[PDB]
Amino acid sequence: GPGSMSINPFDDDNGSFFVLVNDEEQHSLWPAFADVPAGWRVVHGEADRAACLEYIEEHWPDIRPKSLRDKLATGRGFDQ
Repeated sequence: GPGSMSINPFDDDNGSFFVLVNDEEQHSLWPAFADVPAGWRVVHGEADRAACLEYIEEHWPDIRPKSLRDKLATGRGFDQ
């Protein structure tokens, strides 16, 4: 798992917008209404426009190098 398997977030609540990378150095967005195809890595899942603004304004800080077996459970969503 390249790049983001586990992030070190200050708050983790609002997080950021959503970004899909790939082992082949590919990077784009992913269909939130579907499952991410194998070979890709989702570094950030869907979030609010606020989180969108955070991502774009930060223009991507860093990939947060933390490669692990698995940590990518579909649990991003507390109250909504």
